[PDB]
Order: sequence, then structure tokens, then C-alpha cells
Amino acid sequence: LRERTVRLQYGSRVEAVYVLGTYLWTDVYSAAPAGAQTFSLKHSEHVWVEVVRDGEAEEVATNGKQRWLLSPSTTLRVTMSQASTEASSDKVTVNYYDEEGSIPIDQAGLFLTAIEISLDVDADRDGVVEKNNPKKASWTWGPEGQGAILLVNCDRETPWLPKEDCRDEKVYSKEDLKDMSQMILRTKGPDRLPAGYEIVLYISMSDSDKVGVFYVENPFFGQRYIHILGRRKLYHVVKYTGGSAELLFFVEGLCFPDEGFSGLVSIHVSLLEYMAQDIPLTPIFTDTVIFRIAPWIMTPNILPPVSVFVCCMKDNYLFLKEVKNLVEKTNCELKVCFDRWIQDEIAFGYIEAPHKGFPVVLDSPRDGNLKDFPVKELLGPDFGYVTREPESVTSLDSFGNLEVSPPVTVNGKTYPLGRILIGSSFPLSGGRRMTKVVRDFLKAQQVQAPVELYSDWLTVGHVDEFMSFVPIPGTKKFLLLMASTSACYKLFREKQKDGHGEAIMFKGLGGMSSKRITINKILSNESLVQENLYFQRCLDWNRDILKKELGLTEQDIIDLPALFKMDEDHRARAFFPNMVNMIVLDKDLGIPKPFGPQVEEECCLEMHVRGLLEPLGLECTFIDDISAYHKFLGEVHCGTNVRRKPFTFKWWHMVPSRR
Amino acid sequence: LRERTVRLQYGSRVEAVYVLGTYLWTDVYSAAPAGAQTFSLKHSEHVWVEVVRDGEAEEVATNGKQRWLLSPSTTLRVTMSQASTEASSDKVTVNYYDEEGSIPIDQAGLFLTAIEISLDVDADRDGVVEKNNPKKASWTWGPEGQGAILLVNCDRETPWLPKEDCRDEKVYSKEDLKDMSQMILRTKGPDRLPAGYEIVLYISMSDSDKVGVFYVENPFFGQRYIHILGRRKLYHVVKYTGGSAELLFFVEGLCFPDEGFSGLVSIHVSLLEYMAQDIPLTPIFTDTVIFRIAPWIMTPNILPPVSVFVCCMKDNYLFLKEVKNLVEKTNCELKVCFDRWIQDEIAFGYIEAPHKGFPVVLDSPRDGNLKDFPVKELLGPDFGYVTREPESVTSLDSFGNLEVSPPVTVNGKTYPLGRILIGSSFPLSGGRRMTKVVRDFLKAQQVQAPVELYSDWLTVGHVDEFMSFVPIPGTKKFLLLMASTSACYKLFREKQKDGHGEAIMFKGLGGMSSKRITINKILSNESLVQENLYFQRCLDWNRDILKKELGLTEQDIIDLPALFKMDEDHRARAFFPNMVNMIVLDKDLGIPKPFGPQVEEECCLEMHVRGLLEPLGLECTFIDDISAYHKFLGEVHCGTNVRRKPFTFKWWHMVPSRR
Ligand SMILES: [Ca+2]
Ligand SMILES: [Ca+2]
Ligand SMILES: [Ca+2]
Ligand SMILES: [Ca+2]
Ligand SMILES: [Ca+2]
Ligand SMILES: [Ca+2]
Ligand SMILES: [Ca+2]
Ligand SMILES: [Ca+2]
Repeated sequence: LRERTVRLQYGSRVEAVYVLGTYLWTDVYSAAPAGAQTFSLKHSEHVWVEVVRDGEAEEVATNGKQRWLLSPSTTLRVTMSQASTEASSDKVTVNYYDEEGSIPIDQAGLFLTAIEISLDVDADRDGVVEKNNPKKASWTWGPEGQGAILLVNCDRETPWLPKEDCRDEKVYSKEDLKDMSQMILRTKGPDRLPAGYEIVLYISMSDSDKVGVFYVENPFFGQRYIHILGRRKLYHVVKYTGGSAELLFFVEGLCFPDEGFSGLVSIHVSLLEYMAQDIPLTPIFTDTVIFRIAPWIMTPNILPPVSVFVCCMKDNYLFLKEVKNLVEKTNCELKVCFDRWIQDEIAFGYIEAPHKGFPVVLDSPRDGNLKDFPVKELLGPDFGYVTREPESVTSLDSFGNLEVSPPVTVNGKTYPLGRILIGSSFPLSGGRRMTKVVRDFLKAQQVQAPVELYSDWLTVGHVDEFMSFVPIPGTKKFLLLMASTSACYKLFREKQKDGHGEAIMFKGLGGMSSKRITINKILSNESLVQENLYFQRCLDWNRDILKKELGLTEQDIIDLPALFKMDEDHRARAFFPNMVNMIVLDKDLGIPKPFGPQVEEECCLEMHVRGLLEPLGLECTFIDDISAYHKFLGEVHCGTNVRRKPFTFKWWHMVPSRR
Repeated sequence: LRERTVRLQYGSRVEAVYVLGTYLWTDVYSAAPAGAQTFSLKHSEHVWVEVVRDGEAEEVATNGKQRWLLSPSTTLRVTMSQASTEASSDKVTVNYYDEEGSIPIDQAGLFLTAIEISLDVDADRDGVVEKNNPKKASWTWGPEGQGAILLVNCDRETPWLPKEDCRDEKVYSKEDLKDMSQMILRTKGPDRLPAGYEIVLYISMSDSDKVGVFYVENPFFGQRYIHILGRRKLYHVVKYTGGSAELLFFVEGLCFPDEGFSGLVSIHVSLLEYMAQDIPLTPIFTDTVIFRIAPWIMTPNILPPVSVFVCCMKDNYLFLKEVKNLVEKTNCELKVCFDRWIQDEIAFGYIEAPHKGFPVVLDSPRDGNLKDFPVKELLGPDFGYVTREPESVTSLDSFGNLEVSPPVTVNGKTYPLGRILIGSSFPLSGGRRMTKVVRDFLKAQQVQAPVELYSDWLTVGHVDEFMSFVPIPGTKKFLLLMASTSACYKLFREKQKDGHGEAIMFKGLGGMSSKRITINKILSNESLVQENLYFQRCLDWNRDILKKELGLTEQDIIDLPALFKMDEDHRARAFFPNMVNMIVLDKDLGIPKPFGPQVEEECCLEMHVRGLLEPLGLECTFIDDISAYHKFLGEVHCGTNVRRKPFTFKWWHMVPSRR
């Protein structure tokens, strides 16, 4: 119990509200007539009174005759365990006596109205709002941790509105409330608060753009939703009802954790006392709850697939047919839009709270040269949206440059949600780097602990050009897949030795035929050999940082043959389609068709890749996205992205490193 | 050891630097002629080589004949434990064989130069730079914690320069180096780095305004100081010397922890490899150290006094005489300046690192109406300076409004440095509050965990108007001292009852004589009674928050008689000098002379205060700062501030709550 100072008043009796969970220390000396010697006291049945002399306390009966010497160091401790009702007269009365005679010379009194006031949230994270969790004012990480969680309400309930639900101060439909965390103000007391008191809910100016709080009224003509705290509303005076009462509120987050915002917000209720005109009201009692806003979490390739989103031209038939075929071997749904934007402009992620969770799309920054407008078209009920706006964005801001590992353990530290991977350039290089605003956002989510890789040796500059992850069927394990030019050169040299040097690349692509590219022609190009040795140095630098930061050994890695060509900037583009960027649906892999040299009427790259993957139980389907274009220049014209189930592990059970 | 990828090259031999503390995994397959079957190897004495087949490793002799099948999954692991010298030929050579015959058909080789590179700091916090502390790249709090500490070098070595040492990129004198943390780059190797390598120290753009790093050269004409990292210098190419070498650097902090800056900074060294023209150099190896910049720490009244700074008019003689007398009972030095600025504009604090610490002044923000210019006049050798500049500052930005408690324990949580206290207004009041920039600064130091009190009921608005702390002599304990109007009224009512109602206030102040203020006149003023009842409510609200946030009981508190008068804003100013704002030099207290009612030719306020304090072993000296002015209007014309020894407890041994 918290101790509160309430003094009797020289002359006038004192009337005070007492909040359960506190107790009063009471000065009886200041109220005594000068020259009074001793005091006695009476009290009612529901008021417990102790006389405290220099720290030693003595319980006192309701009607006794006992007297004590008046001293500033002799005081009362006053405690009540139950709220007042209308039938209550709760009081303590003190009588004062002079030296001569046992009849009181004066009297001072304290008239009490006891009320219960508690602002309650689901701090124990079970989805139900418990009564006054002792830990509700704190937020701690881990399995044993406590404190309440809030979703950014970033989806859209109502289609005609252009923006996410949280962009305004209004609630249109009851469905919206299911995305919100419940907060209950529980009170117990008599019919009315005594004169001069009111109960007020409030938030800080700083948090006013992080939350909104709604109350549901049920007036005559239907249910309505009142915005009581949030943008440009810092406080709300609460209408008090007597007896045992509860007021239910619904709380939405407006903003994800970011640079300069930890994700923690607070809401308070105070009992205020009116003093006089032109004087602030005094906060007699204050109760506080904390919320943490849930982070955006990215889903790695190893999580179960739900939906496969695909963008291509209407007429790329082979691609559509083969992708349809692949998805039909799974339980996934196929969604087609008739152009890589679904892959480059969108990162699929999710948010979760004990009471609810939904997928959330992160939308890549607009440059204004290429992407003028944001992509909001996926925004819908229980499909959320978030974006960050930097200046000047480069290709490394594309989300082909954003990947996430499966759960890993590194030097004994666990990353149960995996770690986000972002391509970058060397510190002293003066090269390209993802914009600070996006990097800061990803870092602030904290639970995926991002790692920067080296992508800037590639023309386009995305990590998805050189690496991916696949699960190992029938196990809990996974593999890192790396592009390898050394594997490609070894394979082509073997085929040449075997008498296949005249085997031709790009068979069936009519726009490449005049080039007549053979194994011999590739192996005899000396400058191309040197370029690819250099690109292998770039791959191996990444291999090392991945082994270090993901805790991987060589046993966890498979190398897929790849080949690149250098541009004027000494950066790489694919010579033939990059097989590492593949659709991963559990055991079934859609792999870009390489169009490699035919040996015995089978592509030697396809056969080699099958020989690497199939023994592990992975099933390979090669998907041709380039035939419709008759040639391959290093560009990919289709994109896919897979929306997956969230991790079973709850993010709040993690313990991220101290910042 | 960290694993690094190095492949043999098809055709050409490979030459590489090997950094001790790493090891190489080596691809021998890519270098083999097509159609080669098996391989063998030789190696020199200081190179350890294992053949690894699918995870299983086998040690191999220097000159053996053993062969293994060529496979991509059969590789080498290469490890060196000692640096190369000039007499070293460190190498591994691989021979390739075809199916028919045991004579090698080709050979590939790896020529190695092993070097040691370590960037070392005193992470174990003993003041000496240990060799490669495994924890040097992290910073942890507490007794068991590790990682290196940096002072903001905010003092001034050289008087003609206007600003603090850290405001530039130059070091003028060797004395400055003693404020700096040492960082040693230790290397071991042969006479030169092999062609195409260089060693580079670097920092991030973000940290470039947080640190500077100097190197001392001893050329012909004297010692000089070179700025190698810091503002507008992000990297430095290191001149390599062979054998075992050390380069000593000195590091200074430029900035205190603040909003948006945790206090942590990093410095790196990398071994870079030259690839070609117009291509970035590759970071072959990188080593990192972290520093935490030491927080500004405020000294509470219970710490041993060193120097007493005093500001008054030349002619306030009684004050000077009495302050001189008081300080002469102690071992303290008295410093006088011939006006409260030393009290209002200055907060005495300190910084500490394992190798050094000094006092540091925090200078109150300039408004431009009253304080136009900063006070730098105390800036000197081992006396540092820091300030923050907000807009719009109010009286609550004055450091009379900044106090710090003695060490306390609250709900089982220890605050070994005490907690900073700042006066404020109620959240919904629209009242005054210390500027955000200063509040953010104090919060960011973290080790004093600030608490806001309610000062805005006072005209001036400072916590030093109503409260202070004193040690209890002969113990480890302390008392909170609170102004009390209830104590004053009780005392005056007793004196009136005793026949003293005609006793006069302000005796000897000629400018007050016409007012003829008596106990009777004070007690019969009904509006003044109501005002002071209200001010006691304000004091008691503070009493409650102090008991809660400092873990205090009523036994820890003494109430000194005080009286206030209300202004137009319903704010308080002292009716007679506030005794709570006192000079605390251990057992000896300089207490403002109250000029209370004389009873038997002694001030009844002085006698009462002595009766409260003297039994505890505290010695009271009443100090008259107002007689020189002939009257008291509520304003104080002198100021003092005491510079104290720092806490014995080291701040880095604390474990502050997670942010
Ligand atoms: Ca619950
Ligand atoms: Ca809304
Ligand atoms: Ca919603
Ligand atoms: Ca929803
Ligand atoms: Ca050391
Ligand atoms: Ca300097
Ligand atoms: Ca210095
Ligand atoms: Ca110095």
C-alpha cells in the first residue's frame, strides 16, 4: 500500500476520498487548540486506526476512552479495506483535552469516502483482462515477462476509405474493435463522488500520435464509437457510476517502433481534486498501464505457405502454366495480377498480439523516377500496410534486397524468429546502401536483429540475386543456397572434357540464336573468366559473414551454378537466369529455368541442380519466365511473393539484447 | 577462431595474408584440371593442414604421399598459430593426378603470410590496456561487466582558447592526453605487408562527432599530436612496421549521452585488399572495440565537501564573516566572487573513468532576457563544462530547481548514486516545466534515474525552496528536510498562548519596521492562514512522492517551520527566509537567518530549529544574508554552491533499468 498524507484541520473538519490500496498517515497535532495536552479518538467499523508514536503503532478500538500525549511525532495511520456504500458513515473523530479536566475542549474529524479505482489491461498476455495486475505498469521480455501488447491497427475494415484504419480518429464498424486491446476502468463506490472530485483518463502529448482509445456507447438508434484519447485529445473526464462499475475501452496503436520510438506507451487515470478557481486540480491518486506496440516480423522461406502472389504479362503462358502446376502440388492458393513489383516493392510480414494477429505488407519507398505512387491495393480487412518515406532511394531500397533467415543459434545466442538480411556496400567504399529510414525501421523492430551483407557488387544490388534458404524435408533443419561461379565453371569444364564443348546455351530463345553461345565459347573468353573469379570473391565474402552471423558450417550450404557478366561500373548481372531465386513451397521448389547447354537433350544445369537437391527430398520444378521474351539480357520480367503462416514462437517470449 | 574462405586458383598460384585468430577453409577442387582424379599435398612446418571430407577432418603431414579422391565436398582446413618472419616460407601445395599414373599432372599452391592484428583497449576497466580482451567489442553494466570507458574531454588545458578541449581537432599539450583513453593497435609480421594490402582504422559518419583519436609523433624538433579519426576524418591508413609492433592512440569523447545518443561508440581496424582500379578495396579482416562515454553525475549534500563557492556584494559583511566562520570549522576552501548565479546557473557534477575523473559544471540555459551569455569562467584544467541550449526557458530551468538525493533503495531496487529531482507542474495543469532538452539530457545519463516533483506552486518554482537533504552524523543515514507551514503556525500559536503574541518579526531590518509584524498580526490574518493551508497541501503532495520514489518513511523526515505569501498567480514566495536551503558541510549547517519573533531575546525560529537538529549531532550556524538590504521581500541576494568529492561507488558497477 502507498502512504498518503492527510492532516486534520485546525478548526474545520476534513472530508476526503480514500482510494483502496493506499493508506493515510494523519497529523492530529496541527488541529489541536494551543495548550491542549492529550487527545483521544473514535472511529467507525470499516475504518482501521493505529496510533503511531515514533514508529511504534498501536491499534485503537472504535469507541474507547484511551488518551495519548499530543506530540508532532504522535500521529494516526488510517486504513480502509472496503469501498463506501450509501449506508456508510466512515469516519475518525479526535477529541482534545487540556490539563485540567477530562471533558473534551474541542474536536476535529475526518469524514471518509472509500472508493476503488483500477485501470486494468491484460498484462499476463492471455487475452483476458485480469483485475489489477501488480506488473501492469511495467513491460518485460521473455517467457516469465509481463505487460500488455498493442497492435498497430494498420489494416482496413472499410473499402471506400483510401487509408489504413489508424490514420484517423474514427471507428466505423464493430469489426475494427477486434484488432484493439481492451482496457477496463474498474470502480467501486457510493452513488456519487463527493463534491470537488472527478476521474480523468489521460496520455502525454508525445504518445498522442502513438495511440487512440475508443469507448462504445449504446444510445437509442444504435451502437456508436467515441474517440476519447489520441491525436489532439490528451484527456477525457470520466462519467462516474456508483456501485461496482466497469468502463470498457478499446486501444489501437498508430505507429510501429522506429528510430526514436521504443514502442512503449502509457495511459493513466487520476482522481483529481478541485481546489479553487484559477488553480490546477490536484492529482490525489494516479494509476498507470503500459502497452508495447507489436513489431513487424518478416517470414522466412521455411514457414508454411498459404498464398502465392504472382505478377506477369497476360501472355506469358508457359510461366503461368508451370506456376499453376507447381502450386497445385501444394495446398496453397494462387493469386495472379496481369514487372517485378510484387517481389521488389513488397515484403510480407505479420504482427501478433495475444488477442489477434494479421499479415502486414511493408511497401518499398517511392523514388519518383520509377515508383511515383505507393502500392496500397493489398490493404484490406486483416491485411495491413506499413511504409517509410526517405530521398534518395537507389536499387538497394528494393525488397528483393531484403531477406530473412530461419531461426538460428549464434555463439549460444538464439534468434527464434531468424535474422533479417539487407544488402549493402563496404564501409569505406562510397557505394550504395539501403536508406537510413528503412534500416532504422528494421533495427527498431528488434526481434529480427538485422545483418548487412555485401550486394553492391551486383548491378541491381539485391541479396536475392545470390542467396536463398530452403528447409530440409523431414527435419527441423535448413540449407543456405549460394550462387557459385566456381561450380558453373567446373561443370562446363567437365562437359567440355567429355566432348560437349559445342553444346549450345539458350536453346529455343530465338533472339539469342545469332550469338551461338557454346561451352567452348564461354570457357575461351579470358576476360569473362577473370570477371567471374572476382564475383566468386564477392560471393565468398558473403559466405563468410553468413556463416559467422547465422552460425552455419559448410555442411549447411549448397552451391548452385551461376554465371555473371560485368558492366561499366564493374558490377555483375546474370549471364543466365539466377536459379537461386526460387519459389519455396516446403519440399516443392519452383526454380527459374537456366537454358543451359543441352547434353543428351537435357539441360546440364537442370540435371546438376537436381543431383544436388533431390537426394535431400526436395522436388524441383523448372519454371520458364523468359521464353515469352525470346531472349535473356539479365532482366527478370515476372515476380512472385509467398504469404506464409507466422512463427509458432511468440515474439514477446524473446529476450533481445539491451540497446 | 573465425572461418574464412580461400580457394586455390585454376591455373595461377594464390598468395594470401592469413590473420592469426582465423582459419581458412580451402577449395582444392576448382583448381584441378578437368578429368583429374585424385590429389595429394605438401605443406611447410608452421602451416597445419587437415583434409575435410563431409565434415570429417584428418591431419596431414608436411611431406607425405597420401592421396584423396577429388570432390567438391573434400576440402582443406588451413591453420597457422604464429606470425611469419623474413625467414618464413609458409605454404601449402596441392598436386593433381589423373587415372593413369602416379606422377602429378599439375600443381596449385597457396603461399601464406601470417600476421597478428589486434586493436586493444582497457575493457576490464583497470586502467591498463590488456591484450585482445575477448569482450572488447561489447559493453556490459555491473560488477562483472566489461568494456572500455571514455571521458568527454570537456575541461580546458590552455587558457587563451575560449572553449573546451573537445571543441576542436587539435591537441596542444601532453597534459591533455591524461584525460584520454588509450587504444593500442598491436601487430606482428615480417618486414612489409605483401603487395596489395593495407591496414586502415575507421569510424562511422555518425560517430565522427562523438570522438577524436590522436597519435603522438616524436620528430626532430619535438613531440606532436596528429588527429587521425574524428570530425571530418573517417579513416586513417596505418603505416605498417614489421616484427612485433605497437601503435598507441589516445581517444577523447566529444559529446555526453543524450536523447538519440546512447553513449556507445565504435572504432574499427581492417586489413584491406586491393582488387583493381575503380573497385573498392576488400575488408579481408576487421577488428572492433567499443567505448562507452561516461555520464555526468550530480553530487548530493551528503558527499564530503571540498570547496565552497560564494557570490555576494562586496559590502555584505555579516554574510561573508559568518560564511568564513562556518567554513573555518571545516577543512573546506572558500572561494568568493563579488546575484544568485553560482546557485541558479551552475550544477556541480563529475565524470569518471578507470584512468581519470574530474568535476564538471552543468551550465543553465540562456533565455536572452536575463542570461544573455553562458558562464564559462570556471572552465579550466580538470574542471569541465557542459551545457544544453533549448526556447523558451522559464524560471524552472534554473538549477535551484535541480537537486539530487543520497543513495537510496526503493522496492528492493538500489540507486547507489541517488536520484536527480526536478521541479515541475501537474500533467494536465498547463503549468511550467523544465525544458525538454535539459530533461532529456538528465534522463540520458541514466545512472541517476530522475524524478519530477511539484514546484510550480512557487513563484520562482525551485525545489530548493522547499526541501533539502542532510547526513546524520556518526551514521550512514540521512534526513529529508521539508519546509512546513503547519510547524510554523503551531509554534506561533504556542508562543501566543504563552503571552508572546506581541513579539515582532524582522527585528533589526529597518525597512520593515513600519510594518510592525507580530505573531498576533500573522495569526489574525485569515486569508494568509488559508493560503498557507493550501501551500501545506502542496508540500504534502511532494512529501508523498518523495517517500514513494526515495523509499523513505516518516522517521526519515524533519519539518522546518516556513511561511509563504501568495501572489496574483496563486503562487508562493517566502514570508521570511527559507531555512531549508542551507549550506551542508557534513555535520555543520549554514542556515539562512529567519528573523523570527524574539522571545527572551532569542529568535523563536532559531531556537526551534536547533531543538530539532542539534540532538542528532548537527551543528547549526545561522547566516544573515539580508541585513545588508534592510528588508526581506522574498528574494535572496546571495548564493553558494559546494563542490564535493565523487561517490566511492563506480557508476559502471550500476545496472540501470532497460530502456
Ligand atoms: Ca490476462
Ligand atoms: Ca479508424
Ligand atoms: Ca482494423
Ligand atoms: Ca481487422
Ligand atoms: Ca585493463
Ligand atoms: Ca582539443
Ligand atoms: Ca583535457
Ligand atoms: Ca585535464
